[PDB]
Amino acid sequence: FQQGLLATPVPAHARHLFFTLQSPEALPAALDALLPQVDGKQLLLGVGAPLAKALGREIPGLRPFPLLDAAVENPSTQHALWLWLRGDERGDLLLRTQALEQALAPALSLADSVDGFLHRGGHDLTGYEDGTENPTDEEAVQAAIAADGSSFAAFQLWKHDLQYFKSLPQADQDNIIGRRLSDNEELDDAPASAHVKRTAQESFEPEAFMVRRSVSWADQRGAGLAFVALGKSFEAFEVQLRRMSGLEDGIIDGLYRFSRPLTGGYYWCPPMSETGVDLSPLL
Amino acid sequence: FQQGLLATPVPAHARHLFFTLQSPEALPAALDALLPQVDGKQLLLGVGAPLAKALGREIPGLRPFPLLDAAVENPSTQHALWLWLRGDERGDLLLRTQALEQALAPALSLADSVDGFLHRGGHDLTGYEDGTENPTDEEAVQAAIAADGSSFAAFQLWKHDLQYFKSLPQADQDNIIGRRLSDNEELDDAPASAHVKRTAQESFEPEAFMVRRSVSWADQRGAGLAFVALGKSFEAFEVQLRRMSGLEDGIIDGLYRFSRPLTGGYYWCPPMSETGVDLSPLL
Amino acid sequence: FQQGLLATPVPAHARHLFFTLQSPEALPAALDALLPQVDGKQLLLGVGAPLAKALGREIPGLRPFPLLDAAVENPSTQHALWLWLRGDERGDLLLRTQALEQALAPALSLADSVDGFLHRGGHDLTGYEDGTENPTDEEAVQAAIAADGSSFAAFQLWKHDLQYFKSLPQADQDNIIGRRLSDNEELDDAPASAHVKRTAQESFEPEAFMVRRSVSWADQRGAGLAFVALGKSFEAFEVQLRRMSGLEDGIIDGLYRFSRPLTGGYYWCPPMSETGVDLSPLL
Amino acid sequence: FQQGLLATPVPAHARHLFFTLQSPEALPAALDALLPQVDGKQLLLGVGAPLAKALGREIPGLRPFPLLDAAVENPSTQHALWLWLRGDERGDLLLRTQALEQALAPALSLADSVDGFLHRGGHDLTGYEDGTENPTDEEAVQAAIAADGSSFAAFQLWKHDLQYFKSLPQADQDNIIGRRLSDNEELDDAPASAHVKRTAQESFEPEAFMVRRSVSWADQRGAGLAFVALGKSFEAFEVQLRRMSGLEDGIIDGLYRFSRPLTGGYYWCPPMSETGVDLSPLLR
Ligand code: HEM
Ligand code: HEM
Ligand code: HEM
Ligand code: HEM
Repeated sequence: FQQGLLATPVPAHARHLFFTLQSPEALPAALDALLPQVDGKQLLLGVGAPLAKALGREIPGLRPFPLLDAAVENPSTQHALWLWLRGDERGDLLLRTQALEQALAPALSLADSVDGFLHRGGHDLTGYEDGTENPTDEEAVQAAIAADGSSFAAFQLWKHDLQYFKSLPQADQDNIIGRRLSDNEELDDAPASAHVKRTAQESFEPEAFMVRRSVSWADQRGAGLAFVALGKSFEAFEVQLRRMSGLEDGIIDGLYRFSRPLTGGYYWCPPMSETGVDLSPLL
Repeated sequence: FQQGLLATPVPAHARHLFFTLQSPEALPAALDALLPQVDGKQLLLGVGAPLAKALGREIPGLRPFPLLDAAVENPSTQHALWLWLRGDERGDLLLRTQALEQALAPALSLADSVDGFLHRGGHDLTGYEDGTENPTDEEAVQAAIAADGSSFAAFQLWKHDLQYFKSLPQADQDNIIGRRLSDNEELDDAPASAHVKRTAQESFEPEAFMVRRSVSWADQRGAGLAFVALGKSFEAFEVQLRRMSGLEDGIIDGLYRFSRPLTGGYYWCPPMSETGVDLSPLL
Repeated sequence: FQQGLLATPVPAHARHLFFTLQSPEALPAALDALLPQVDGKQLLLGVGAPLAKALGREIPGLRPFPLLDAAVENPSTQHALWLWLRGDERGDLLLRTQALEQALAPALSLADSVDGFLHRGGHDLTGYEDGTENPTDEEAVQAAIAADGSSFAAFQLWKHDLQYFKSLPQADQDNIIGRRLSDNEELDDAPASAHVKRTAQESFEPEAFMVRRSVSWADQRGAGLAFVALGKSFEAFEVQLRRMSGLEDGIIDGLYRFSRPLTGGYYWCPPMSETGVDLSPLL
Repeated sequence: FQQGLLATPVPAHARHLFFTLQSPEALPAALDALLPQVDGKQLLLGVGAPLAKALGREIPGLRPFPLLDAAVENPSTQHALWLWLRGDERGDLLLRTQALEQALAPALSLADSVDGFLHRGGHDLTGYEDGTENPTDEEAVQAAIAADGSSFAAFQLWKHDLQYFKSLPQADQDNIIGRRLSDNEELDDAPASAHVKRTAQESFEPEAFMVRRSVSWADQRGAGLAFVALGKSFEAFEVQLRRMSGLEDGIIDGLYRFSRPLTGGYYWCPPMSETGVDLSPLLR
């Protein structure tokens, strides 16, 4: 039906690969080696708008990452293919990507990769628990999985300024997130710019529910959160990001005081059949 | 009334700085230290759409880097401020950026920087001369400078695959560029995908003339061309990139066979007064 | 009373920090904040030869990493202080280093750091199990712990060429290691250049036994093995490396066909008292 | 009969390459393509001790970068081969290195590279002029060129903390260098830890003269000085570094307050013959 992008216990490590279609004529050999490996559990697949446009196919609901003319920076770095590796072994995830690069040889070239890890049981490097208000069980299926079993994922690589965020008094940190670090209690007196106040899923006229599967990351670029939002469409994520960016009321999310996204991508996660991944509407 | 963006001898070195508005309340102290240094000759200034939106001001013609839903990737990495340092001394430009970072420290944080150099007298790292068909003297002023003396610049950091491009036969390299490497003579029988055929300035519905001030670059990200396009508006550059991306006729520029842009930005270069740079429209 | 550097189950992640003594006048304040944190289990401490020289103290058995005039490269990158972080949470080790850098900010500066992880249950990224012939229980204490509670540690960051090593036939890989990858069986007819043949602990005039606590690593520098050898002295490690380098018989270890060390350091791990780590001899 | 290691006008840019001998069996094919390109002016060659050790040859005066048991850190990062590219075009030097990697492909692999540039006319990024007391003309030949026309070069990649050093008062900066930044006047009352006082070439019982051809550098590792010291032997440089490290009198050079070396290498620059560079002592 769907890919296992909602599996309850999240593995300790993840690796997100992003490929650019450098040689579209050599695409058939790449798909012959990739598709038998896409089980939706240890290796998940996402199709970008450039890949659909290059093959002359239109995927309903698929479009590139939007362009927000706001006072904050939300870059659009749309790629052709997104590979999401999951597993408890960090080195195993590293060796699979090296094999995936060779198997995808001339058609697709690696444009970006993220060595992600689950901090604690699902906490940001700032210490705050993330995933408290994520839909669970069937309501996660209703909010993240479309009718045909497919999902629409948005990815953003947020870079944290941990030194500055920890320089603030604890009351300033809690007012930025909207939750108390000591006990994860929601602050009902937080300013409207608080992240929890900006992204309250029930505070939108169409309820902007979504399933978030974010993990932490750290390399030469710094450290932060690899944000992943899964939805039955992109409308949930996009209406949240527009309000965080101040495009609705003029109030900008407090996250931008210490963190900014480095990348931005929209990807269509194809449905699963009983005999593997179903990429038919494209293939 | 314009910044010296057309100076006849291009200095041997350039340095392009891109800043993110991290703390908008501390902007006045940043502007007090920055504006006395903007002479338009050794330090040029460009205003991004995020900076205009944060101050609640609308500059006619200023908008973020566009989002092209094409089969090739032209990322949109719009920042708030662009500082363009020019000079013959590479170390002098480096020490000036360190002073500029410290002086703009809390309001603006450095998001990206490019150590550019003029290869030979104005050649791309592939060996082809770039700037052959650039307008000069008064025709350059009409194509790059608006009525109020301001200019609208588009920036792209292209990453070259020099090993692959030099692996091609010399006839294939000339057909990708559209010009003969041996004598810079235009190949009149090159395919429609040739770069010169894609960007023929006289072949556009309104003549899409522009002044290009590109330089080479090389660091840990690789090597390529720091593309800078100056126009009286963004319509010249944008109609060129849309045709290069196959959005007009379906034919994609041959440059994408060996090079792809890593960044994309639109910036408004304010006019010059007799008493320094004129930012009044935005104060 | 030794530091817990021999605990049988190795945590999933490690972090090796290396500091240079930039400001000796601020050293006492740095030690006042650091030494209460050295428990020898989650945070272990190693003293380098430069630190002993700066305080005018001589530690018996402490000397810098040697200089091997061989046909292979074993660089000597001796630092003043070594901090060895252990834990199952990769992000916890990251946030600890940020706090350790700030607390040691003026006296000691971070010269190098390694984000290490235990691959599978203790395998190299090439797939071979490492630690098969490591002494255990009392034999580990006899080989790694001196008469006092102290130990002498050697550190090397080996960079692997996994693409080249995996390109070789499996029989060629096994002849380099000296063991069969399929079943970890020792090859009794492997060439003398095999690693196991070069480092056979029982083949030295005094038996050169040692406890190895190496982990894998991967960052912008590549990927490989963070080699850690603990001994009652440096004579065990040093006599192994000289034979691996061909300084004994002229035969060079097969490891240098696909791997090379990037760093090299000798560090004295002080004993533990009931009141924390015991730096008496150095005061 | 020597490589153009003393040419008076230094080109605006340099690129120092360092190679590791990964596959000795493909070394003859690598040397066949490299040696005809070494003219000693735009491309200079330096032989490391591992390369001589791999060929079973002993070069008199060639040894790895030394091991200094001092209170400061001078790492020894000895490589097999050193290629020193010089030229006024930064991009030309980049394209020649990519071709050199392919020409040296399986035998030698690039271990480290430095994109160097001549700051101002010969100034450090701190602003101080470097090369003031460098020997010139024939006295440079006497100090840097051996009898057989060969030279022994020492290389160090120093990383500067410009933010910290420039935060200090100018009197503190001048006391570290031993010279006044405002007019390059030598401070005759500077502390013994001053760099000029530590490295005073006439203050050694055998005069430790050497020709320095350093350039600035800046990349992801930071910024500083790519230090290159040329001598008729390594004894000049080595006795200077021992004093800077406090191994002679216990006084450490003030440079270590804001800068530290990241690499260290000894390289033998072979003489030039009528038919190019002369590696005979290595290739009979
Ligand atoms: C650096 C980036 C981010 C960080 C550190 C972060 C952190 C957090 C934390 C700690 C919570 C509270 C725990 C929870 O309910 O999950 C939260 C909630 C939430 N966040 Fe984020 N977040 C980030 C980015 C985003 C983005 C880009 C979006 C949407 C475009 C988003 C949407 C949400 C939503 C919908 C909730 C649940 C709010 C509710 O219904 O109570 N987050 N986030
Ligand atoms: C890797 C990136 C690029 C390279 C290597 C490159 C190189 C060149 C070269 C060698 C020429 C021929 C010499 C000349 O007439 O100037 C040329 C022409 C030109 N290019 Fe580019 N260019 C690049 C990107 C771009 C982009 C992104 C645009 C526009 C969006 C552009 C617009 C033009 C124009 C307008 C001309 C002049 C065509 C004419 O009127 O004859 N270039 N370029
Ligand atoms: C890239 C670097 C290295 C790798 C990948 C590596 C890997 C291995 C492997 C696979 C084994 C066989 C399994 C075992 O008995 O533990 C082994 C054994 C051993 N290694 Fe290493 N090793 C490396 C470096 C070194 C160095 C530099 C030394 C000493 C200077 C060393 C000392 C030993 C010893 C003493 C043994 C046990 C040999 C025996 O008694 O059978 N290793 N290593
Ligand atoms: C960060 C590293 C270094 C910097 C910034 C630096 C800079 C300078 C400066 C500004 C001078 C004075 C001007 C001149 O006479 O050229 C100087 C002199 C000198 N330096 Fe350095 N230098 C560095 C490293 C070294 C090292 C490592 C050595 C030797 C091991 C050395 C050897 C010398 C000598 C011999 C002199 C001439 C002293 C005299 O006779 O007056 N330098 N250097």
